[PDB]
Amino acid sequence: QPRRVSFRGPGYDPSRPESFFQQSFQRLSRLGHGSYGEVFKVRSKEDGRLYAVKRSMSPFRGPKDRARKLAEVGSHEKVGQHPCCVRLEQAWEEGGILYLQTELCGPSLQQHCEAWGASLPEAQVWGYLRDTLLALAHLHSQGLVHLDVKPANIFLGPRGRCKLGDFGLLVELVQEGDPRYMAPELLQGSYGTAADVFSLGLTILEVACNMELPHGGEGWQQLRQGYLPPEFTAGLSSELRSVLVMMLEPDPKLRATAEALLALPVLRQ
Ligand SMILES: Cc1ccc(O)cc1-c1c(N)c(=O)[nH]c2cc(Cl)cnc12
Ligand SMILES: [Cl-]
Repeated sequence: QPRRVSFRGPGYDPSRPESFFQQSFQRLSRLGHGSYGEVFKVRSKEDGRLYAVKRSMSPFRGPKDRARKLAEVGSHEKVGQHPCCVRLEQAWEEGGILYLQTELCGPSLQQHCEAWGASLPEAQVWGYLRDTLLALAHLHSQGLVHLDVKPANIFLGPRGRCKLGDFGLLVELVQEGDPRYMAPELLQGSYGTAADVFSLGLTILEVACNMELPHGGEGWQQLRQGYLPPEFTAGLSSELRSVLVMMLEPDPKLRATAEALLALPVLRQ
């Protein structure tokens, strides 16, 4: 039977063998898949509304495997309702499989940039920067660190808005993060809310310049200093180059916070 998963303290007939997910949802399309599992766009058979549902691939190996997957629901609940964060509707487990039902969002910022095959227009980038900064400011005011800010985890909303999602790595002040967007202080085992600001800086640098970020090597080292590659950052404006330099400050003690960036004249919007 389905077990509701939470940390805040009709249609389904258990008589027949199909799982609750097959029984209560219309599989419209698969939005993504991987080692984690699958994500589907669904239409709920109870209200007709559209949602996105992510399910794990294989049953729980053990208690640690279960608590690891279930922690995403807890991390998602600690964030709470915010306009710039993907809203979790409900989560449950059945047959050792964990299901997460959220609101339906547009394509990810990674998909959006790949579809255009070029640098996003700078007015479009400022909106994505501000919206994700607002999301990080919401997380960081609660002592939460996302630790996986990247274009694949930023999802478009209507009229040029975007929302921050995938809170599976979120920690309250750790697993392996993406090295392309990793803040330098994480190498020494030092984490804080400043790590998300750096990852957002590399995220904006990727989408505004259409450059692939290095997984390692010297190019990875150069981005963790104060050095922007003049080959790719040539097209940026003065205001945008100024903001990225502050977000990419190597010293987390000196790196600007999300609240500080949002108070700047260009981002005060
Ligand atoms: C289902 C889900 C759960 C948690 C989360 O943090 C985000 C999503 C998600 C959405 N809410 C969405 O609209 N599209 C997606 C596309 C992919 Cl490939 C992956 N996850 C999602
Ligand atoms: Cl390296």
